[PDB]
Order: sequence, then C-alpha cells, then structure tokens
Amino acid sequence: AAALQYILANQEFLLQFTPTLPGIFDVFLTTLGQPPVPRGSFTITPPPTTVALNMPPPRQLDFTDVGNDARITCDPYYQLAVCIFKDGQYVRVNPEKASVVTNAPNRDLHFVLDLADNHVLLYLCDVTPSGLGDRIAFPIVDIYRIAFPRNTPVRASLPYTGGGAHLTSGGNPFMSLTTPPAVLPAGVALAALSTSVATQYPTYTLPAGVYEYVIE
Repeated sequence: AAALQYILANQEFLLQFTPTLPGIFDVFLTTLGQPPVPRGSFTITPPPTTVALNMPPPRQLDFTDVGNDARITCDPYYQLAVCIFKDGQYVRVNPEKASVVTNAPNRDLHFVLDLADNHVLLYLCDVTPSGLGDRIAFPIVDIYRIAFPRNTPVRASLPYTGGGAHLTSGGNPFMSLTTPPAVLPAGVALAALSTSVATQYPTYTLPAGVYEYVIE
C-alpha cells in the first residue's frame, strides 16, 4: 500500500508505504516547471517473518490416524509447511500426516506420530517461493522426541530407503525396516494409512512396546 495526501497549508504529502522489497528509490523535485534535480533515496524494507512450533496442548501421545496438535506461530505467508531434503533441493512432506489445517489459532498442525522420526528430522519450511527455505525453515525438534509406552501401540514407517532390519524389542527382531519377510508377531499389523517418507515400504503398527530403532 501507498497513500498520498495533499496538505496545502503544510506543504507536505503523507507517505504511507509498505516495507516489502529491498529497493532504494530515487525521488526528484516537483514544483511547476519541473527542473532536473533529485532529492535522494527512500528505502523499502524486508519483513519480519518468524515461524515457531508450539506444543501439543495435552500431555498425551496421539499415535493414531488423528495424530496431534503441534500448533504454529507464523507471520501469514505459507500454509502446509513441513519439509526435508532431496538431492540438492528439498523434499516435500507426506500429505497424510502433516496436516497444517484450519481457521483456528494461527496455524494448526495435526501430525500423525511415527517412529520413523528416530532416524529423521523435519523442518517447518517456507512454501511460497519456487524454492524452499527462503523465508526460513523451523527445525522441528519437538517431533523427534518420540516416546515408547508399554500401553499404547507404536507405529513405525520406513524412515528412509536404507536397511533398518535392526528394529528390535529388547533385542528380538520384529517387522524390520525393509527386509524380505519380516517377523510379524501377534501384536503387529500394517497401517493402511501409508504414512511413510518413502514409497517402497509403508507404515505398520507395533504393539504396546519398546523398540530399538536401529539401522545396520
């Protein structure tokens, strides 16, 4: 926005300008006959854009399809804003699990928990440009801190395309991360909701159980 109000008595023009784009604007003299002479330079200014993740409000771990509300405090620039990296650029999040949704307080993230997150960190990331992370990315430490209770099941999905056979309940191997037939016990079953960073193998449910999230 630019606003221009003519004030006779005062010989002044009110200038309301938006701090947007870096730019240093050159102004020239107006009075009648319009003589060749400049006055100087006016500077337009880049915006404060901060994006901050806020805690899931209940102390409760929604390891289901509903997941949980990890709110965002953002200056209104970008929606559906979770990312990681792809050979040289950045690779966009699974669309099921990373639902930044609704005309709630600010930006509301309803994120489906997954053990994947033991061998992987995501960033809350600038969407709007044809390039990711210009108006920053928020390293989402908050989500990585996944807990393993022995009363609500734990869902695990292919954390990346490498060999995670070492998925273990006190040592014993289970539904290993990428292997020709995994050891599916009587408390495990595969999660139709393909909440996996990768295509090859989708999410499964491990039971009420503590599992060592390890690679080879």
